[PDB]
Amino acid sequence: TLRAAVFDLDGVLALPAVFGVLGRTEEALALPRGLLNDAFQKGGPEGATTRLMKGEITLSQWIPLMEENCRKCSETAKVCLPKNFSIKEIFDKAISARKINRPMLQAALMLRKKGFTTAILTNTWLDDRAERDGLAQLMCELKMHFDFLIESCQVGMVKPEPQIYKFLLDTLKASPSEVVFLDDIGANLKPARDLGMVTILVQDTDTALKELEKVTGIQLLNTPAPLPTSCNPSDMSHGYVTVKPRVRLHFVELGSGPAVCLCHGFPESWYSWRYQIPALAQAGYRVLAMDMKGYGESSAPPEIEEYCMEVLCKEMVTFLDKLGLSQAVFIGHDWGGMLVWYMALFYPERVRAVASLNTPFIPANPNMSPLESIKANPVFDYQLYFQEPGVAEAELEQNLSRTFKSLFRASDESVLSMHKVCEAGGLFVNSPEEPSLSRMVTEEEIQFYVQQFKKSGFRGPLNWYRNMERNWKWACKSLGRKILIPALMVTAEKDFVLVPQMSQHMEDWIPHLKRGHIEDCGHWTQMDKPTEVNQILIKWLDSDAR
Amino acid sequence: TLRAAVFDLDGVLALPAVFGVLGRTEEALALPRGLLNDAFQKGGPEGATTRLMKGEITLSQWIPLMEENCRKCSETAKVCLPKNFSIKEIFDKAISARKINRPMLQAALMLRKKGFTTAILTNTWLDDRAERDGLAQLMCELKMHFDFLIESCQVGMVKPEPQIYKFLLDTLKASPSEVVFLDDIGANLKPARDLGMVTILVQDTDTALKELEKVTGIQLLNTPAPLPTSCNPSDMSHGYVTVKPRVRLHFVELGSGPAVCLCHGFPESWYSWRYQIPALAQAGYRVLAMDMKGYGESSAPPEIEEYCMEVLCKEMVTFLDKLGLSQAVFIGHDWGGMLVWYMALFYPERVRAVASLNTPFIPANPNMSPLESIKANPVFDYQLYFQEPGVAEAELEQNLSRTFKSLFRASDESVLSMHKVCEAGGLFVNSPEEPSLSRMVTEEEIQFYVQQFKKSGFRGPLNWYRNMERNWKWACKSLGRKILIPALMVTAEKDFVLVPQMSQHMEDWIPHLKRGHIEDCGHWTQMDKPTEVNQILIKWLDSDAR
Ligand SMILES: CC(C)(C)OC(=O)N[C@H]1CNc2ccccc2C1
Ligand SMILES: CC(C)(C)OC(=O)N[C@H]1CNc2ccccc2C1
Ligand SMILES: [Mg+2]
Ligand SMILES: [Mg+2]
Repeated sequence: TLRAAVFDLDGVLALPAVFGVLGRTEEALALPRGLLNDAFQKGGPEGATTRLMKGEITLSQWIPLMEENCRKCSETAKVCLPKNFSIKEIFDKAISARKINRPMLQAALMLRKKGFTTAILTNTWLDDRAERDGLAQLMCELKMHFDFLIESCQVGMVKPEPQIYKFLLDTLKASPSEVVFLDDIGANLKPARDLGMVTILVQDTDTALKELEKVTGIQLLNTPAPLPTSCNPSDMSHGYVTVKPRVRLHFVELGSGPAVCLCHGFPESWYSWRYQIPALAQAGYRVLAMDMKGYGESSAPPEIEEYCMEVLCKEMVTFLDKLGLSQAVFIGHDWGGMLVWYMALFYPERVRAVASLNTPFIPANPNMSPLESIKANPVFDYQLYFQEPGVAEAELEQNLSRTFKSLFRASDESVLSMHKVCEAGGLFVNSPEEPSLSRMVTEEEIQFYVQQFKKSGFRGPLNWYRNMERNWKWACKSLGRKILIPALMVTAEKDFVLVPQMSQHMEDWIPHLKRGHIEDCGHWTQMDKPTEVNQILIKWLDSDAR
Repeated sequence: TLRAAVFDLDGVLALPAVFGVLGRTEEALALPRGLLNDAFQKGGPEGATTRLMKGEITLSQWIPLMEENCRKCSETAKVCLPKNFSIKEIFDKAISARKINRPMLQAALMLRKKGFTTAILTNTWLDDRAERDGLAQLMCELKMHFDFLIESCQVGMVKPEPQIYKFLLDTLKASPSEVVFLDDIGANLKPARDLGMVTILVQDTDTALKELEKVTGIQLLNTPAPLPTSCNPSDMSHGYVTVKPRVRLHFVELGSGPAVCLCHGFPESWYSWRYQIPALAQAGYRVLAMDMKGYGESSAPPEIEEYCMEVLCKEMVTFLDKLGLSQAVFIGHDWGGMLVWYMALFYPERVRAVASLNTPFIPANPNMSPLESIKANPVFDYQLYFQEPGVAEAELEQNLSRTFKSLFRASDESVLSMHKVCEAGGLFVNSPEEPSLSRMVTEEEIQFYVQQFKKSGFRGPLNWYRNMERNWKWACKSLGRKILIPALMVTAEKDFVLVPQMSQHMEDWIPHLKRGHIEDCGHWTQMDKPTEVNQILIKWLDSDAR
């Protein structure tokens, strides 16, 4: 029956409410109880506050008017206002004190996820204070999670006026009895209740959620901890830069602040960073998530040398050049992890900080050809399988669905052993035609990859593996150097290819290296343990890159 | 005969040279003359400095080694190093003290513009100091103006080693006698001279330019003041954001720092901001230069209401939302100028600062229908001509070349009077089939516009003019408000449509408004007086938006 949930901001999605700082100030300053609410509501329907809420005047025009009301209120109750009494002060303070009420937002998210149309309906103001950016930020973080945001000041109406509820109903394309409406102010429920909406008086969040959980029959409180926000591809800003004639790079871009460049592994996509993208934007960064050369919407020229580390690096430099960026933070996974270490090593003036998931920094052995180094280790046998142009392309392109559903699996879910892949004749010889979905990925998300690899297949991506000798010679040039810019290394307990112990000597080349470690996490780090990854990168960026 | 010019960075394109801070420090600290050069060059071909220049070690690894050399040099000349002697200090200081030598860069630019292949060839280091960003910035600003940058540390060779000159020759695809090579160090000329290159010992810049001007027979010194850097479209990062199902917005993006959103007028393009784009990036900003709805690579849906101010504004808000930006600086010209004022007025939490070229902020007259307001003023008669869908589309699309060559003209160049356009039957009735090129635009630049308007023509752009009544009703909602966020207004002496006196009352609605004024500048402000515009915006951004 119920199909939509409507939330207020002040006192429901963000706490503490500002009306509440009207109370605390009163106590704080031993003013007459209510004096500040009295001043705030003066003249009711025709007073300053209503005009403000209706968009007739801006916050900064309003401040002086509330001063006047406070001056008149204090005169009628025969009390003096304290030397230095500042409405601007009180409100600046109140406004930044208010935060997203995490449980409420999560309840809204849940309900959205089980089918509800959700909305913010709020009495608010046109904010033009010097410190307005605060609220702009909050409102951005909130609005993305809702189907609608309806603001008193944008529509010229306010609660409890019966018409805003009609506008509400109209925007929802629902009928009053399919709506739950939550508010902290009883007056604003009355018109919702009159049309026959379920209404929740929100005092403590938890009890409001109990009523909400009861009346929608969905579990909301005590639910498991949810995944970080994902990206909807077609809601992203997509960016494109030609770095030389036959080669353009695609990326997705979110947030402002220090530029942070995310480099995915083999055989993946910008989409591999879907869980990090909003978190780091949210954390105060300009995330640039790449399609690395050879993938998705980036160019994929056929030649093998187009993919040696050197060419790949100069190309990332040029990407900075044309975007007008003097440095970026480089963060990489797997193959992208190898690339960023090498970026630190040949272009440190352009790297603000460097960080890798799974991929250790290992130097070239000037004594031992890299092909040989690779045969010494059974788990790397698949890298040999990848040498012959055509062979791996054929097997991996033959069924895309199957490929990604076979590769993208948690530690406890595997279907392909990396064991003697050459001998077996393939990566999937001993694995299913129709593998089950990994707990880590939806059907939809598999298709996204599928559709990306339909543009260029696997020739480009596989090439990255086919300059073993060329990268070795180049790598040797850096053997005298050390990495001395900020550097994070994140090991995954259960990557059985890029194992933690492989990273163990890294401190010799990177004396000041920082570490994070993720337990119970296989190879596909970002999607396997998205929460822990975000926690580790944001902490390190805030401390080493800012 | 001469076809290429090669420049060094230290002491030729950037001054003061760092080797020179080795001298000044000596004097400054009353050390033995040369002691610091001695330490710097210790061991020659096999000493620390050569290894550094060759890319064998990074700057931070080198610092301690030069300390050692300085300690050993001071011991052999039997003198003590001053308590607190710091090579890191000296170099941090020296490195940020060095600036682009504007006249040299201009000479290089000129020579490039008359056909030369130009290059930076320099002995430099892999810089990994905490303050490396300085040099990264300098190198970005310089490298864009050259065909090549060849760095000792990237190629493993150094001047005066004869092979770097062979690599040079090879990269130029020129022969030694078509090359002028300028350096401040005589030793590094000797191998250039040996192969038979013209060489210039650069002591004072001016005399070096005289030799350079003499030997290439091009004027370099005393030349007129050049235009700001333009954009090459295909060297830009192009960005694309879907703001709702049938509507995506294109933009071009350059630089980092506060986001600054440029909004072009009618009938123009992001390309209209080609002179501002590098300057503001250079000035420390993230320039986002739009194709406004209806233009170039942005969507151009046919319906008229798709272009009322309201829809246009909510759409720019959404553009911020999806790019993850809480505010941007809004800067507008002409129609884009109208839009930004309205953005300040309905969404000030999202506008960090507002600024318009030519377009005053004028309120709606609640007493007088806007059509009527428009007939009261003869110069606005063309806005009436634009009302009838089809009429203006036909005339403007009939010959694109002709259109833009007729519209884009300096104050002293005009061909169309705006006078009684309706009566005449068109905008071009009394103007040429083949107009001459305006001094403001190259043939190439006209074509760029031409090709842009081939995607959608003029239906979209013209619509902006076709919601007079709708924008009026909406505008009236803001009549109680004032603009109190930072605000710049820039009048063009010789815009005979958007005349300076039209802006004269703006202080009533915008008490703290700031002004700039450009003399001898017609309607096409950005391209007519690009230098003065950049000077005015950068000064105001630095002071009001940062
Ligand atoms: C290049 C380095 C040595 C850094 O790691 C990798 O080979 N990565 C992964 C890529 N996913 C994947 C997929 C199939 C088989 C093996 C792998 C190993
Ligand atoms: C919309 C406002 C009132 C702000 O200004 C304009 O009509 N701009 C210009 C556009 N260029 C142009 C081109 C042809 C004719 C008239 C004009 C006037
Ligand atoms: Mg409330
Ligand atoms: Mg020199």
